[PDB]
Amino acid sequence: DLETRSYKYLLLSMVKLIHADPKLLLCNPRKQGPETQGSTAELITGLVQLVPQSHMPEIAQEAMEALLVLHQLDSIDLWNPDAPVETFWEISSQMLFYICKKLTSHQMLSSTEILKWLREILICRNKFLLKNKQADRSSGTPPICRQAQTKLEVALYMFLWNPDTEAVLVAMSCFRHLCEEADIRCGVDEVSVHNLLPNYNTFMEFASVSNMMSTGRAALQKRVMALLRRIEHPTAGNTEAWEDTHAKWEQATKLILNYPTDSLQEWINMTGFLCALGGVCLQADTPVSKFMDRLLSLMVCNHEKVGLQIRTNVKDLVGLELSPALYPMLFNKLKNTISKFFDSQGQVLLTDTNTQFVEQTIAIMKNLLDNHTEGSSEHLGQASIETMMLNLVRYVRVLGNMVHAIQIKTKLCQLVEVMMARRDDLSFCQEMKFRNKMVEYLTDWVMGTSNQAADDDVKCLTRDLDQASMEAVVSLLAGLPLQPEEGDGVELMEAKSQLFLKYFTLFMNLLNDCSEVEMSRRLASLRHCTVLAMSNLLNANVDSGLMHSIGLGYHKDLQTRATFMEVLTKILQQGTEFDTLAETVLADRFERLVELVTMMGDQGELPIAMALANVVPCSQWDELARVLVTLFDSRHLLYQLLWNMFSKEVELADSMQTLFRGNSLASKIMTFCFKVYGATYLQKLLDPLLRIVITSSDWQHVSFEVDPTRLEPSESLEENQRNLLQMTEKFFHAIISSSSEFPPQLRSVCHCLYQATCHSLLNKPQNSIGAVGSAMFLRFINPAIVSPYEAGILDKKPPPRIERGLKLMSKILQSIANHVLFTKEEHMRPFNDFVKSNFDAARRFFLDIASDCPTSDAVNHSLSFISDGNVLALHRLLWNNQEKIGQYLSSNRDHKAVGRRPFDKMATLLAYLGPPEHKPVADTHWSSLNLTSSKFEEFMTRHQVHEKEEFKALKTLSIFYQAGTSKAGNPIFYYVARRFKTGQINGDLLIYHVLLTLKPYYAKPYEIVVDLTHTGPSNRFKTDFLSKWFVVFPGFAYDNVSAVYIYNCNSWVREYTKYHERLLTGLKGSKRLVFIDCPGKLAEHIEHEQQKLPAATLALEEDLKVFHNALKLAHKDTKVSIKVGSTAVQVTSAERTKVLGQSVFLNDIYYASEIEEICLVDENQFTLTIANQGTPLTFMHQECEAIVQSIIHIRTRWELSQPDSIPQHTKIRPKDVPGTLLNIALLNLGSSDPSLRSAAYNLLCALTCTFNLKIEGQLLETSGLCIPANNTLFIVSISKTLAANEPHLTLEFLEECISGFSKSSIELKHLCLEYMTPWL
Amino acid sequence: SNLVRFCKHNDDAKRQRVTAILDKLITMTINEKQMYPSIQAKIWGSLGQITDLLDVVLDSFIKTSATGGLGSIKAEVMADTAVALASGNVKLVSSKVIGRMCKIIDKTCLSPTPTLEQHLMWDDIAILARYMLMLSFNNSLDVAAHLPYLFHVVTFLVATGPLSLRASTHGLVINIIHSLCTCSQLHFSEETKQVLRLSLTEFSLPKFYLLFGISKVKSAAVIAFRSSYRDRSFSPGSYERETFALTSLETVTEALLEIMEACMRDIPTCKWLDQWTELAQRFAFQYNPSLQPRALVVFGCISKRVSHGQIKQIIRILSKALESCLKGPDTYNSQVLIEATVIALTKLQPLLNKDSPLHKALFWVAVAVLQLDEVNLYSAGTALLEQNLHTLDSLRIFNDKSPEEVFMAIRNPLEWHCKQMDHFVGLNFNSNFNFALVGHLLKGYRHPSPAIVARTVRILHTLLTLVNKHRNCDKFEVNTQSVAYLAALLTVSEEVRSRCSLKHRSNVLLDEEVLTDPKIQALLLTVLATLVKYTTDEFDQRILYEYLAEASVVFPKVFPVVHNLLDSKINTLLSLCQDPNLLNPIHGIVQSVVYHEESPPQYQTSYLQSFGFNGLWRFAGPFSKQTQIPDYAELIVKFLDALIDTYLPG
Ligand SMILES: CCCCCCCCCCCCCCCCCC(=O)O[C@@H](COC(=O)CCCCCCCCCCCCCCC)COP(=O)(O)OCCN
Ligand SMILES: [Zn+2]
Repeated sequence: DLETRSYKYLLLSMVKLIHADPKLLLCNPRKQGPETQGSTAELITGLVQLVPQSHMPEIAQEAMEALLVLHQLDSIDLWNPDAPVETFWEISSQMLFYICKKLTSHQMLSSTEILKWLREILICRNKFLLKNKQADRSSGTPPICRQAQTKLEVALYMFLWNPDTEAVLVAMSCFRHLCEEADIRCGVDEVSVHNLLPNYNTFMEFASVSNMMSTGRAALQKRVMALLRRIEHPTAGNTEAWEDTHAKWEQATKLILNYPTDSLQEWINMTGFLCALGGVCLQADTPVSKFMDRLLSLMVCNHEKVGLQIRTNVKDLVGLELSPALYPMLFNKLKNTISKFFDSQGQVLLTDTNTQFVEQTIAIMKNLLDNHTEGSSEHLGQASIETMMLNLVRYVRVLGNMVHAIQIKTKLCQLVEVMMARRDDLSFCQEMKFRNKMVEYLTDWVMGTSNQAADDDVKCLTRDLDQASMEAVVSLLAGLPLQPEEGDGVELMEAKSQLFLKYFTLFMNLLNDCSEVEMSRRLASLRHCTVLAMSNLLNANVDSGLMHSIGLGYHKDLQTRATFMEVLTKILQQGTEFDTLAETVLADRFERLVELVTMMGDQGELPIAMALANVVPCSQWDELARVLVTLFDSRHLLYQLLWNMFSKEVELADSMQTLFRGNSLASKIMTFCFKVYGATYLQKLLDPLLRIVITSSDWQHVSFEVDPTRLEPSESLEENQRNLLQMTEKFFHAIISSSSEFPPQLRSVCHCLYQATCHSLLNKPQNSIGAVGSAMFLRFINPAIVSPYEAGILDKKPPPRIERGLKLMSKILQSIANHVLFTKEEHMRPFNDFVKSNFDAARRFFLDIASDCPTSDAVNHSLSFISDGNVLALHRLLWNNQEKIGQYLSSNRDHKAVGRRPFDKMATLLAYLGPPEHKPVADTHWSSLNLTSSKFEEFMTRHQVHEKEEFKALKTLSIFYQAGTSKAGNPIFYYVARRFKTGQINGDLLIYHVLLTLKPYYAKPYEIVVDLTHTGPSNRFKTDFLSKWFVVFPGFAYDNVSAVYIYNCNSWVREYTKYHERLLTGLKGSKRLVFIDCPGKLAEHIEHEQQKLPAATLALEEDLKVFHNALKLAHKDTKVSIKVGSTAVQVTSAERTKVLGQSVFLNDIYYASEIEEICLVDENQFTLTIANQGTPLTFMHQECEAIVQSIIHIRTRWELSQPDSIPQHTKIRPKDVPGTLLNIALLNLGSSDPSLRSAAYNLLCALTCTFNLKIEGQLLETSGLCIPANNTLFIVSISKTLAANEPHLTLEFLEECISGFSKSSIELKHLCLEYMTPWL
Repeated sequence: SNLVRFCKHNDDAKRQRVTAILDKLITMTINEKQMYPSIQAKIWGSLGQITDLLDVVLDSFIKTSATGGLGSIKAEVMADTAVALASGNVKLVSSKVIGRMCKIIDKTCLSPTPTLEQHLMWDDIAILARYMLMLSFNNSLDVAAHLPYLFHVVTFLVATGPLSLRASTHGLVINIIHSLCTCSQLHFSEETKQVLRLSLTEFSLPKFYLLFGISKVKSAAVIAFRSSYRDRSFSPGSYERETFALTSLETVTEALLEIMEACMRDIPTCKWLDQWTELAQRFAFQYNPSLQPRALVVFGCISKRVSHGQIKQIIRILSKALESCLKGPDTYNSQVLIEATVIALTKLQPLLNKDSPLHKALFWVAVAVLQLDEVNLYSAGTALLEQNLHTLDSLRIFNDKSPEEVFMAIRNPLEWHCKQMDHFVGLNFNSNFNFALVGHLLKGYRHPSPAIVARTVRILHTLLTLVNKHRNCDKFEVNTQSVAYLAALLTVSEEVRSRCSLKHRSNVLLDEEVLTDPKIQALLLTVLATLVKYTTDEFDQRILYEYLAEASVVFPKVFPVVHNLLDSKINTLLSLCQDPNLLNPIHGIVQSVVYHEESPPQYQTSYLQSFGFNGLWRFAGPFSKQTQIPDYAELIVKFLDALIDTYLPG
């Protein structure tokens, strides 16, 4: 009994003796025997095994102090005087390896106490490393040092989720000592600090948060899980801490569930931790995939004991905490689980579990989409959320009616509203076909006056359900053209009008019930929404729904009438066609906007840009970067922006280079600059060299390897070394020579950095060029060389043996910039000789670019392009953040009144322009700056475009088909402009089809002929979709364009080119562009009997009578030759026109069926108005009736050909009814509601300018005018003057005036008499 | 259509008949609501085209409206009827409704009243205002000839009256600008028309809705007009009426002036600006407690020339306002005639002769106002001081002399009056100028408005850059002259804190090599104590206590004159403070006191009263809630009178 107790007392005393003096027991070392361990090692192992005992807490406490005295600098030498810097690391490292594995193994009572001692040991061993490195670097890193460095990290992560607050706070602090050791081992930051410890930058943040006030575990976990979400680079420590704690989590779950609060709180912490850091372990059956399924099988956890709390928390975490790198996997699993609810034949099955699982799937999606977090945007694009949403409504659709199921419907309606605020972030395969269906399904649930029939006030919630539904429908309809499902063939035009009438009546019926005479806030809000819904419906599609809406002019609600005219006013100001109407009206209207943004703040302050930077949320930093760079370049002030933006970042953080490579608003500016302009420069330069190494037989097969371990005996080392050096010279010489070809933009970019560092040096033999040269080369030139295939330079991935040479080439080249010889790199030391000569040469290349004038007074390019597309986004951005940007301006600028300073100017102008218009829909898939030919090909290949059955349709349409060969023998392709509709099909599938056909042959030179016969605005490419063609293709194929032939061009095409000139400037004066002025030329250059132009085009054949020397009377007269074809009329101009610097003759073609109007005003000249062409076409011929006779003959023949011409019309546009609108304006300009009159005056202003009406006074459109009530003589002088000057409107005006007489009241009836008489 | 002859029938009592006929027609319009659109076109539309008959017809409208009242149905309808009448002769009805407005206002002098709403003729103005509102649209008020007279009346109505009449004045302005853009008599170039359209937008921003006093109103038009104006009379309520601030009228009066100048560039030999000036100048120098304050803030904002004779009147209208305040119990009435005098002077100084003595004598008027302890006067007082220094620089008066030399030189002739003022206020300017001009500027930190706190900081910066430049000492050197301005900027300016750092963490404040005078180092400690007695902020107390702990050791002998100021607050901090950062400096103070306390005190607490500065700590206190004249202003009245006599003999 006491004998055992005696030993403990003796053992405790001995340990304290070592604490007092460690040299007493360290004298006369035994030294490590070849077959036995030494004496100092055996002593340490004895003390270590007492720390985690917990059977003898007093001894364990002392053992910590004893081992902490043997680590002081004084006592380190005594371990082994023979070699003090080799035995230490071996002994000390194994101590960490033993102890760390114990903490991870399981929880211990003193777990929070061993950690405080373990921190000190790290501090001590850092000190001994510092001095040893100082004295002699020679410091060794045996496998144990690596095998124990890992396990140290694996034991600092799994402590982050420990429940005790003190443990986690200490653990975060211990990351400093893990980083500070990195600097000692390698002074140079980039080489090792970001290579030995890849996630070095994030670790530094742990320290800052730890130095913060203590708070409950819930508050702390939020910051901890945030930091764990930014671990970008996988590492052995990360990839093993996730799995080690995954096993504990899985088994812990079984105990909680199987058993029929502290236990739960531990479970919650492990889950939150285990998700935020999931992204590292990413990359079929896998540990990560098994985590999700087990997670989803808990959202429906029905457990009487603790079921409620589990579901309440899994919803909270998966929503607000998941790592943005796991969204693409969450959706896929989520969609499949839903898909198995609809059995074959599409009948929903209600099991009361799926009901619970959909009610959760709605809450998870809402939180996930609602939160804007860093990096989320890049990942949302990959997945397609369409198919899941549609299936989701169907299940809720059949759920039935009850107090419970109504609440589910409510939230589902709220989700769709949040899902339409991120529509730009998400990706849609078919937006139109999807957004229409949701409108179809949702309108069903809107039922008014159903709570009175139900006779239960408990179901007042139905008022909320109707209130919620409209809010969703309003967001959906913003910019949505209607499209009917092609269940039957009833003609497209007639189907849409029928569809429009279906919705308009629905809203109108709902509108009458909301009348107050027939809760006031409820009706006030609901009525307000139901009117905004109609406004969005009309704007998108006026042609098919303007007639159905005219009845709103005389509505019974004066408020409703007021709104209708406001929306009606906007339509007139917009242009029915392109009309160069934004080129004039929008260009001038938004001209001032850039001047405000480009406000040259004194001494380069630029308050608008600088202020806009900080205030804008980080999510849109992508959009903000592109807009600023593009805009300032147009103004020739790019240098100014860079100096201001970089200076704050560089001066703020002396580590200038490091931050720029890091993620931030300033950083992203560089990325855009290099990528947008660099791409062309790199590919043009590197490409010729790549052919030589990859394909030339002279190079044949050789290994660019000098690794003795991998060195193959077959090849001589000398041969490889000399060849690799010779190849490097080829690349190096090319880079230095091509100094001129450097784009101006980067030249300016380098200068600003040069001035920044040079100014940075002044305040602080470092060479500014040295840092610049290494920086530019490392981030711009180096990446392309290593992997040209990914950059898109090379179609096919280089063979691995060729790949190795490029990799080694980069290292040699990079060393030249730093003027660093090969240290501990004997592998490449023989090459060190070569770099010596080229050190001076590299300097010259850097200086030339860095020698550009700080102010480019001499270097000038006054391009001053309009940049129409960019401006719209800029105005859109300002409107959203109008308030918040003001607050930033408000804080400063007190020295001078802001009346002449940004905030005053911003508010005035921004209000003046009014709200921005809604964005149009997107035909193409979601795409971002990070796009290249390799990326596009992989994405489409992974998609199953082959069997879509819409890809197949392109084959039938015969668009871009290969046709035989040419005189030179090159294959020919024919692209048909007619066959492509603007939006009816996704625009990416067209590119994939074209790319697929050209892939086999585009390597060799090829000739392409494009047929633009009968081109119209219907078949067109938008600005955004057009840009992809320049980038999607690999790029080397562009050079293989042997020749281009254009046939049957028309004026409309020329007009398009003028508007999109900037993008097509590259093709300006293009040698490859050859224009077929007449049919008799193409057959000569092309192989006759091989050309396969469209049969329909040839069917016209231009084989009818020619009325030579007909003159097109217009603003300018151009001789036009008219051919009256059998089925159409072709107008061929006889005067050459300049298109892209090449002369050509335009040949407009008018199909006979399209000839609605044929008026022969006189034998000298005839009138030919055509559908939606505005002013008719007038020409002069000596015998007009001879021509018109045939045209009437042609049209009359078609009338017989067509099945039913009598059914037509029932379609109108604002230009068609000048009279009708004039009536409602005048009638409502005397109403009794003050607001209504103000709207009427504005409508009159926007109606007297579009149609160039002549009135006596001048009218200006504004808001807020206070008009007098007695407007009984003003509208009796406007009416009189118009009738005198514009009599032709009599028939239109008089008919409508009568129709409003009946609807108006007694008091207004007398007014109609007053201004009606002058017209008779 | 035949009453032309009868209206001037030799006053044979037949003229009395036509007015009965006209009065009968007016009653038909009020009752026959359904036939309204047809009566206006026939009866009034045609009857208003007889020039000779306009004068009598228009007169009858005013009488009918008068009886009903401001919101009565009868008066409301005649306003609409006037629109049709004016279509025939815009040039005659417009120039006759305006002529009555300008004459009613000019008769308010006979029986002055504290406010317009309390004047007897208030109703006559109110109804006449609605006529101008309706006639504003579509240029039925001839702007091309009456623009001067319309702005003149706009300024006297902004933000006065019931919420209906306040929304009307906003509508009136929005229509006058609109008529300018769409008038054919004037030929505005395409450059000018851009200016007008931007101004048209500004007045509809929520910034100006506050200035006119109709904030919390979504739209002005809706309130201005009432739909059921024929059936029932207006029903005003919520008699609570916001206040009006003479600084707001500056923004309005300067926004309008911008529009007028733009037009004057095109119209050759225009007379608008000279007609507007005369109207303002007539009310400026005439006693009317209801219009004089508003007519002075407008005279200064627009005038282009000022003479000695005019300046004497402005400074002697300030003399009488002070006298009235103390004599009678009506204070707020006459506390706005002073705040308006200072704002006027703030605008007219840079137009002076450039060599008059008054360019320098307006530095003691600014000082004499800060001594009255009122938030509104104090805010207006600094605005004069800030610009007075700015003006003198452009005239290069500080080239070879120091502020003390300049301002103290023009104070010698009337020193006898000044000396007594310094005795009571508890500050002296002869003993130490650079510290007396800083007690007055230490109260600014206690102002509620965060926009005046910035102004005082800027004022200190400019004074600092002027004393050093006289010595050519880098603008931040520490000397006897430039030490008061560094203690004041210590807690707000980073450059002063960094460039002058505490030794016991360039040069360090509290240097004993240069600060070797007991008097110049006794003041420097009360300034630091003063800033902490009233300040309440962790960052401010931290920095100021660290500089006091070091003061205990560097200046052991003079430190005990700062006990009573620190006595009360320190005692509480020791008991309850729980801040390691803020508790360290306090302990260092306690230890130093006991160590130094071993000999008779060289200087008692009353050492400052010996040479004048006994009231420095009181003058930096918070603004009194019980707003009252300090009652020693009886000397400021005598001081000002001597100033006029000495430099403006006549
Ligand atoms: C890059 C092409 C841009 C224009 C594309 C227009 C859209 C139709 C193109 C034809 C459809 C079939 C696929 C064609 C793929 C190959 C295009 C090609 O050869 O591109 C090169 C040559 O381009 C051409 O020859 C295109 C000539 C097209 C016809 C002339 C333009 C006006 C008429 C067509 C307008 C668009 C269609 C009708 C709607 C307005 C570009 O040379 P680069 O040096 O600029 O390369 C980029 C390096 N950074
Ligand atoms: Zn797709």
